[PDB]
Amino acid sequence: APWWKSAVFYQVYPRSFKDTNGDGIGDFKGLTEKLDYLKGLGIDAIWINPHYASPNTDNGYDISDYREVMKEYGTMEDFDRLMAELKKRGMRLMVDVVINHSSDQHEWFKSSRASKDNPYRDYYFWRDGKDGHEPNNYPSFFGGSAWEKDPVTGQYYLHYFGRQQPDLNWDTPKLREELYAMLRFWLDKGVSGMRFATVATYSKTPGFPDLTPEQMKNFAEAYTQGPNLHRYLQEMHEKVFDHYDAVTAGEIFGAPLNQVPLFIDSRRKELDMAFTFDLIRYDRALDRWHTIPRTLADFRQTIDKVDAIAGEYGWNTFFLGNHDNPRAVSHFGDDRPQWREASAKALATVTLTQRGTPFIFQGDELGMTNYPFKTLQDFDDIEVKGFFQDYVETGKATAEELLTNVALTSRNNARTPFQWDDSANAGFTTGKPWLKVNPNYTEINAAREIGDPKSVYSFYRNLISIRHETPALSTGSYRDIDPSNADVYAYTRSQDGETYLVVVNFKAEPRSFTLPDGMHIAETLIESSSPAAPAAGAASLELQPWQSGIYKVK
Ligand SMILES: OC[C@H]1O[C@@](CO)(O[C@H]2O[C@H](CO)[C@@H](O)[C@H](O)[C@H]2O)[C@@H](O)[C@@H]1O
Ligand SMILES: [Ca+2]
Repeated sequence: APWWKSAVFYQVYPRSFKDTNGDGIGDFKGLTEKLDYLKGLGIDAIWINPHYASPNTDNGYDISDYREVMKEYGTMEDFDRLMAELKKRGMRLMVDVVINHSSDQHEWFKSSRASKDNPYRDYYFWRDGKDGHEPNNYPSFFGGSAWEKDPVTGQYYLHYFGRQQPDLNWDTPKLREELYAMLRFWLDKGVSGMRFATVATYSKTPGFPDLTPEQMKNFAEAYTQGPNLHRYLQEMHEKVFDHYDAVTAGEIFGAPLNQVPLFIDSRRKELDMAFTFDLIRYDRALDRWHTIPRTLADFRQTIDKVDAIAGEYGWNTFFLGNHDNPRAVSHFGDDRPQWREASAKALATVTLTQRGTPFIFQGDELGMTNYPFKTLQDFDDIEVKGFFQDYVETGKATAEELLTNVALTSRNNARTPFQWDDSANAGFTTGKPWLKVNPNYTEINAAREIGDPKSVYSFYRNLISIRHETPALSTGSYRDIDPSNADVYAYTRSQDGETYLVVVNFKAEPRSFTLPDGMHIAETLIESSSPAAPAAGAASLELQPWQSGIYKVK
C-alpha cells in the first residue's frame, strides 16, 4: 500500500490562494506563508495548478517555458523555498503537467510556425485546409474550429483548447524526448507527484478524418481514442517514472469509464491514479454548460461504477470540487445560510470516507459557496467566451440564457479568492483582487472557522484525523448498502475484519435508517448535526436534516 493510497491531498490554485505583494494575484510566498495552516488542518500533500511561465490566456494552462516559474507567482528561488518549507513539515508537492498543448508563445511554436521546413515544424500539427475550409470538422473546447490558419505558411495548426494553446505532436520522437527531459528537470528538484492535465488526448488519429455526426455529438470522447495513447504513456513511464519515486495522476477527460483501467492498472506501468469526470459532471449536459436534474440515486450509482473500475490493481482519486467546477456545497449541498454548514459537513463526511485518495479543493474546508455573478465581466474566462462564440453569436441561445446557466456551472465559482478573515478583501490581498471576493466572506473565513470547535473547518480537521487513524477508511473495500435509495446515502468500508458504516442524510428533513439485517452499531466515531449518538447495539438510526456520521459496526 503506497503512501499515496492513504494520503489526503489539498489542491491550491495559487492564483487565488494568497497574494503577498498587492498585485491582486496569489503567489508562491503567499502559499509558503500558509503551510502551517495547511499542516494544522492535517494535509499530507498539496497539488498546485500550473506554476510555469505563461501568458495566462488560460491561467497557466498555456505554458510558454516549462522550465521557468510563472512571473506572477515569483522566481525559481521562491519555488525552491516552497519545496524546502514543505519538506520541513514532512509535506509533499504534486505539480500539474500540461503537455497536451503549450502556449503559442513557446519558443518551439515560434520556430515551428516560421516555415514548413523548420526543424520544429513537427512539434505541432500542421495541415492544408480541405475545400476552402479547415482540414476537417474538429471542434475546439474553447470555441469554433480546432484548426487555426497561419498566414505565415497558409496551413492550419491544431488546438483542442484555446487558439493560443497549439497541441503538441506526440507522434514525433524528438518532441517526446524533450517532454521527458522536462519532466526529469522537475522530478530532480524532488517533486513528489505529477498530475497530467487531459492525459487522454495526447494521441491524435492519423489522417485526421472528419468526425461522424454521432462522434460530433460527443467530440470529447472521440479525442481520447488516439491509437498510440497507451503506447505513449507506457513509454513515458519507462523513460521517466520508473527511475523516480513520484506518484502519477491522470486527468482522464472525456474517456469512457470502461477505459480507465488502461491508465491506472499498476501492472500496465502507465499511471498511479485516476481523476475522472463521471461524478463531478454527473448532472452536466453534453454542452458542459447546462445542468440536468439528478437525484442521490444517480450520485451514488456513479460512485459505485467508478469504484468498480479500480479493480484490484487500479486506484482512484476522489473529489467533489476543483478549479474547473462550481463549489461543492453549492453543487452537491445546500448553500442557503440555514443549511450551508450542515450540508458542507455532510459533504466533508462523504469526501473523507470514500475509497480512493481524496482531494480537498481550497476553501471547501470553510464551506465557501458559488459566487453571485451580476455582470458580464464577473464571468470572464476563456471557456465562457468560447460558449459565447458557439452558442450566443450563432443564435442558439441568448446571452441571458447563457449567463443564468453559467452562474451555476462557471469555473469562476471556484476561483474567487480564498477567504482568510474579515479584513479588506477577506485578507487575500492588500490590493485589488484579480477576481472579486465573495461578499459572504464576512460570515465565511479561516480566522472565524479555526477559532470555533463547531465550524466546518473543525469538522474537516477531525475527519482527517479519524481517517488517518483508521485503515479501512482509506484502503478498505467499499459497498453501497442501497444504490436505489435517494434520501440517505449509506455505505460500509472494511479492512482486515473491521467494518465502518457511513450514513449521510441528503434531505433537509428528518429521515430514518435501518441497518443491514444482522449488523449493529458498536461505537460512534463522529457525527454532524446530531443531537445524540446512537446507543451501543442500535439496529437503526433516527436522522436529523443533513445529518452525517461514521460508525464502527459489529
Ligand atoms: O474547462 C474545459 C475543460 O478543460 C479540461 C480538460 O481536461 O481542464 C483542463 O484543461 C483545460 C485546458 O488546458 C484548462 O482550462 C483546465 O483548467 C484544466 O484543468 C476539463 O477538465 C474541462 O471540462
Ligand atoms: Ca502577488
